[PDB]
Amino acid sequence: RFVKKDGHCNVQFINADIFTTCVDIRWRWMLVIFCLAFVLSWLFFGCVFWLIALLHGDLDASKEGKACVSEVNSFTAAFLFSIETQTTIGYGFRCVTDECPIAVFMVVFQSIVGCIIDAFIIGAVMAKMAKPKKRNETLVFSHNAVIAMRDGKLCLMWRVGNLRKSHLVEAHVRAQLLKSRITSEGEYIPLDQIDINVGFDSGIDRIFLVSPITIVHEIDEDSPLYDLSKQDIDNADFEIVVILEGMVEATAMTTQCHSSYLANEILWGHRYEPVLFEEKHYYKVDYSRFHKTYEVPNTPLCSARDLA
Amino acid sequence: RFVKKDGHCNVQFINADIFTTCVDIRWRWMLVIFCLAFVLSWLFFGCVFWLIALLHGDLDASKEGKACVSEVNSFTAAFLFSIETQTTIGYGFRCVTDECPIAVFMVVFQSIVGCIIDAFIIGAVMAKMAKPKKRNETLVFSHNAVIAMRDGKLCLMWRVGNLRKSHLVEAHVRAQLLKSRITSEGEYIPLDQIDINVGFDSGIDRIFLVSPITIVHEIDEDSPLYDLSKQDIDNADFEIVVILEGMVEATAMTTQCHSSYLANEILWGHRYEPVLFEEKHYYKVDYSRFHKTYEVPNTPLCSARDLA
Amino acid sequence: RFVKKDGHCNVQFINADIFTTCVDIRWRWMLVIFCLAFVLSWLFFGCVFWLIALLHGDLDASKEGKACVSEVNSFTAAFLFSIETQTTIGYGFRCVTDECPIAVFMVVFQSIVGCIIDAFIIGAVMAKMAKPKKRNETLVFSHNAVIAMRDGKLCLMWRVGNLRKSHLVEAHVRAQLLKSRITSEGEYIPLDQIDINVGFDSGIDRIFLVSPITIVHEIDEDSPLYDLSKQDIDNADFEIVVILEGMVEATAMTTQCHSSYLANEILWGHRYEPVLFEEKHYYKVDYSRFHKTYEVPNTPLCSARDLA
Amino acid sequence: RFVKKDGHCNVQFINADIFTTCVDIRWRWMLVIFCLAFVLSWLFFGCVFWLIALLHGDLDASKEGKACVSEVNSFTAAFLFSIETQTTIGYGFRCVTDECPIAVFMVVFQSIVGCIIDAFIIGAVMAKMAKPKKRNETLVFSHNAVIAMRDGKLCLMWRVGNLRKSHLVEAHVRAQLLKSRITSEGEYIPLDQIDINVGFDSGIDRIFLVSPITIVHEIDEDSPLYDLSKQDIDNADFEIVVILEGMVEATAMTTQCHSSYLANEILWGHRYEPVLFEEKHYYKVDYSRFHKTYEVPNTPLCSARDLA
Repeated sequence: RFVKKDGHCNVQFINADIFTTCVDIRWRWMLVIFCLAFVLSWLFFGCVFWLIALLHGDLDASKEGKACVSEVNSFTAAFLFSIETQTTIGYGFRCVTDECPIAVFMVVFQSIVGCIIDAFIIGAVMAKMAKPKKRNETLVFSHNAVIAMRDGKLCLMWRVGNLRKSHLVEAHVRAQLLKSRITSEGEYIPLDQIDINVGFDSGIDRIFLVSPITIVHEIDEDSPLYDLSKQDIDNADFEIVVILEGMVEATAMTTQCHSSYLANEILWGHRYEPVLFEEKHYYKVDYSRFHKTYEVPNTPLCSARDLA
Repeated sequence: RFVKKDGHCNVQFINADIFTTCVDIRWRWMLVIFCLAFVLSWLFFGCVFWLIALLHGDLDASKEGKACVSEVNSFTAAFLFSIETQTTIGYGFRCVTDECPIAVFMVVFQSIVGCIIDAFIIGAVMAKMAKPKKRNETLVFSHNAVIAMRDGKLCLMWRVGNLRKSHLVEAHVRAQLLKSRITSEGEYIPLDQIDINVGFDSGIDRIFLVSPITIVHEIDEDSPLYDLSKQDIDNADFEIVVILEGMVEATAMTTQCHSSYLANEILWGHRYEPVLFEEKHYYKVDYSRFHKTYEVPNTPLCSARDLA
Repeated sequence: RFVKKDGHCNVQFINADIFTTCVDIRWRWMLVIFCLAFVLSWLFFGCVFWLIALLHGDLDASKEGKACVSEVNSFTAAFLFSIETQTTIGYGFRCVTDECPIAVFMVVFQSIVGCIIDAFIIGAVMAKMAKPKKRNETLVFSHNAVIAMRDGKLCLMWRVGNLRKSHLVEAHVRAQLLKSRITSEGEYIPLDQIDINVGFDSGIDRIFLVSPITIVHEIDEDSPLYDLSKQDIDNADFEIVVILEGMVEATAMTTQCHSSYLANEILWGHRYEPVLFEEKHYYKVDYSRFHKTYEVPNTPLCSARDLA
Repeated sequence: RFVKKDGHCNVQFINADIFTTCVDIRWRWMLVIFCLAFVLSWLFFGCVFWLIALLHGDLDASKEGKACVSEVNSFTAAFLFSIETQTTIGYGFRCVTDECPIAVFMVVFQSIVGCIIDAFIIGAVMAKMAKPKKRNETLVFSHNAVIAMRDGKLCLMWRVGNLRKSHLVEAHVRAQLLKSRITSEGEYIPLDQIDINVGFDSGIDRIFLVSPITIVHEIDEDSPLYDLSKQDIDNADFEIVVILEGMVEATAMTTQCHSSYLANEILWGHRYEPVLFEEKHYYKVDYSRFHKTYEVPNTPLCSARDLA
């Protein structure tokens, strides 16, 4: 019972390219990889510079006079020379001097490595408006849930506390139930496949409406609430995880929050209203108590729905 | 009766991460936050530079000779040193000198802070073609509205003054009406939920047509215009806010302009035509008077529609 | 009869913010506006620098000694000073010297103008994969069109020469016909509104199929081909512009190429097949002759379709 | 029988703008074009600089004294001068000197070419999250396929090994079959056009469900399996290429992998189960053997399905 590590189907007896999605950012993290790539490139350039300054035409410390390039003080000085050149700072006193064939070749390759390294930086991630870490999920869904008589014939709706700038709302159910069934000669397909959205059936979801607050209508003979309901199904339950689908301009990215809301926590309602008016007009400012809605401390342990 | 502060459902007795959507631009605004972040970073670097120049190996004003770094004149000079270095200007006379261990460490971290700060700039917002502040809403909808006999059986259409480059037009109704109804044992669901698009029913909206100018057909028994219409419903009205949905490649961003057009301002039509031809061909240049269309100073206070 | 300048509805007696869509590129154009904005900003900075160098604390040519800033040679030298500083080049010999209060203020504002101008550059347009100038419209539609008997009951299809990487194909008809009709008391609505896709009705378009090559089925009583067809409707025609809709992940951007294909150029078919095999397998390389398909030099001037 | 070079329709007797899609990257390729454009621009600037230094006001090697610009050592030195200036490095000792009219003009045009060339770099491709080279196609479809009795009335499903982060799954069939049929007076339309998804008909595909594993229901009279099946259709087959459509937020980009799975490789099933449990719960880690599922070494060469 998880989300990342489910879909269990395969064993026998058990029971450079980095890129991919792993190139991202974690707020105060994941820039360390970029900075270390930077410093390794810089040190590579610096060590090449020191070795060649040991073996350059003007040699170390300009033994020939009129140096082909201002030789570095030491190996660390060559590191600093590399960083100076590539970072587009360019003092000149310690940098290249009058052109020299080998010096010309190296400096043009250094210009090349500089421009493509700047390209490496421009390959910075854009974890931005398109790919944020704080999801627009300001919709408080519910808490310990409710059943009630549902107007006798499965009529109610779910709480929604959407504040996504009061706009950008359009959803559907999609979803899928789960239970290990049986099938002839197959692997029994441990899946309901029925996808019945029975319950608070009030018809806003499949209807082309801005904010689907209700769920599509699923008539009886799919739910065990023919006769006797509430506690008989509240006690007997495994997973009634409720997941909505298809809000953000597409059904794919959407949001797949678990929200188990199992029948154990759908006990008898018990959320009358803490509002002092219950119908007119309240805040003009903000929400206060989130979910409390739809009590039913009236239907006892036994509650017939359709058979009566 | 608002748009930003509606959906009133919850009280009990009342009655660093910035990011989010608040990282945006307001034309001649919201760049001040970026510039102040810049200057605070720059001053932090400068004050660190001044303190370390007070405590560097070459100390203040190069008391050791052959300075590890050209020491700044003062604290403000250290501020300018920081800005000089990070902004990739790099004079050199006041900047770093022959490499020094602590100087090497600080300057490499300064290169790091420079490259990631450039990343901070590249994290500039792109409030552009994708996210503009001037919405493509050149469609003049209407003004004080009209009723007429609607060809007896709810047949008319609404004015549209679309000039969105004469293209990029495809819409639908969606929408939803509102009124505080009652329901058994529930919160009465103060919502119509019917979503009847009754009125100028002429059938272009739901039909797969480029520019839906009309509205879908809603036959009688949903509108109080069985017998007696026009003024009886014009006087008795609360909110007939007309909102279209789903134009810009999706039903979600769309446009949700109010356009109340309540039955009080649907008085008797009174827009014959100011055109001199009324049927042939007019401008080749631009619109002039927007909305004036569809008079009806003929149907009196009493106007039967279907019952007759 | 146009595309940019149609929708003629309004006259009476006639008969800084730039942004918008006008911020774009035209291949070898529209970068001139960016470069001129650049140079005007640069000249503004340079002229301010020259005037202040005339009125600075160290005055022109450092009349005070130990100049607050290396004064420019002249007004053009101040222009070059500005360009040097902002473009993040930073020599130093001609640039700022030991810090000075007014010099400190000006140089920090210059750092500000530099960073926000770099922001102006980063506000470069991205006329790229998302917004290209070369549309993926490699589909050769047709030429002088064909009618034939259409299997008696409007059965044929249109040519398609799609080579959009052999993928990314999913379309529909949508569309709309046009003719000046009449209507009671209205403006007669000079529009067909019928949107009948009569003709090569073979049923792939509305069916959820990858590449809709045919058109949806429109039975007779909508086309004048009850009895007598081909030339009687070929001669009498105004505009039969054929436009497909909804290919590129949405019905809105799509493609609205005219492709008039009027009944005058639907004369008798006359495209048998220039293929040497006509059924098996041809190129493995590329297309050759585009459109030639579906002759019918057999149906004479008179051609009954349904009445017979 | 291909994908890139199909759609054979046209011969007669056969039988600067680069941009387009060809501006992309191939991992360790396609940056060479960018670097060569860079170096050609740099060499153009350098050769112009050398020629003008030969013909400048201060002439070669500053024959006038107080040079308008520090003249380069040679033609290669002019190349390096160009690269130095444009790459925003800016030493100064070899670079421009006190302003000179012609020198002013050239250096301002050089600033222009520098800023627009930086624009050329910023026109770097973004072959990234939106346009990756490694497709999210971790779904193992199947191998040598199976038929079985299909519960008598075409009831089974296809294997899916999706691991696309266990989410982002929503598909449909679309597709199209192919066979050279005949038609009256037309080109015979070598295409089935039926698009019958007959086979493992179990109804999840067209149903609005998260992961469509099955295919839509196509009853008999469309498949030759009235009486006698399995081997009679397994031996007689040309192309039964199975392609799914519409997963990645749209039906257009989707995935069009061939997966021929022709009836020759649908021989008798022969994949019982290598699982040791076959129904409960296996890995919590990863897949092992991919496809092996749905044996049927029981139906002989002759196998009636519906007629019996």
